Amino acid sequence: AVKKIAIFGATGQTGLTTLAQAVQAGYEVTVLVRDSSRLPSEGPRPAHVVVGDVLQAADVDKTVAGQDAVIVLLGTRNDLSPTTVMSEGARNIVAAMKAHGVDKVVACTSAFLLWDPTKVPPRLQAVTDDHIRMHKVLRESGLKYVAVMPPHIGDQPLTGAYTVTLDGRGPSRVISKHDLGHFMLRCLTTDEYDGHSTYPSHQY
Ligand SMILES: NC(=O)c1ccc[n+]([C@@H]2O[C@H](COP(=O)([O-])OP(=O)(O)OC[C@H]3O[C@@H](n4cnc5c(N)ncnc54)[C@H](OP(=O)(O)O)[C@@H]3O)[C@@H](O)[C@H]2O)c1
Ligand SMILES: CCC1=C(C)C(=O)N/C1=C\C1=NC(=C\c2[nH]c(/C=C3\NC(=O)C(C)=C3CC)c(CCC(=O)O)c2C)/C(C)=C1CCC(=O)O
Repeated sequence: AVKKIAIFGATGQTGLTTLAQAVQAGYEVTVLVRDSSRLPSEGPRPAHVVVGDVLQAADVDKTVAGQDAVIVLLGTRNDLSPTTVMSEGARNIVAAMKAHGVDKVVACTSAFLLWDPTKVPPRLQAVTDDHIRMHKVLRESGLKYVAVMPPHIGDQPLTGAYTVTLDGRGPSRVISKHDLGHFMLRCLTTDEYDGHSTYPSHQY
């Protein structure tokens, strides 16, 4: 079973609660963060903190070494500019996984990669193009990859009661950040989504 995990993007909206949940659930968690002041003091704390950048291969390598699995919650916060941060980060993550024998990655992109790809709002198209490059990197890696493709990420409570479909259709177009993190952790204990795209959603 998975015991040790690396989380990328642990200081973001979904990352923070995924990290807290993972520690509370018993995982030994390593995070890569550019700025450690973005980690909280209260609540559950990661076992290991690497300060650095997902665009630096050595930093990623140090974070992936010795892990059982990797969670990817990289994003651009409010920046909608053309970008390759997520896909280049994923390239480094894949190389570090292969260098260290790690074979399980659960990574978040977005439901736009399931929905009609001509239905993306213009201001999200640049970020979505890099999600598509990241998804390609991970699908072509030869590793066990769960693609998590959520709809709008909300702040509703943790429920653990959301629905997961494989095609982008579901009870709603929202998932709470807490439920999304819960689902990323669920993917560590089953192979049933390996090689699949998944759509978590719930009516809150
Ligand atoms: N918002 C929505 O409704 C929605 C819906 C579906 C999919 N998504 C996608 O879901 C994913 C998760 O979104 P989120 O809102 O939880 O993310 P977020 O709040 O944007 O957080 C992005 C995370 O990535 C880290 N990061 C960015 N650049 C990095 C770099 N060069 N090196 C290391 N770490 C870096 C950020 O670190 P810092 O703390 O250092 O900035 C932060 O931890 C994103 O890809 C987003 O596009 C969002
Ligand atoms: C109608 C409800 C709604 C809303 C008021 C939003 O802000 N997004 C949204 C719905 C969705 N956003 C999605 C993806 C998304 N949002 C986002 C963030 C921003 N939206 C913005 O306007 C700005 C500015 C953002 C950046 C700060 C992304 C890039 C993340 C990033 O780079 O920002 C991505 C990818 C997605 C699959 C949705 C369907 C779910 C549904 O309910 O249909």
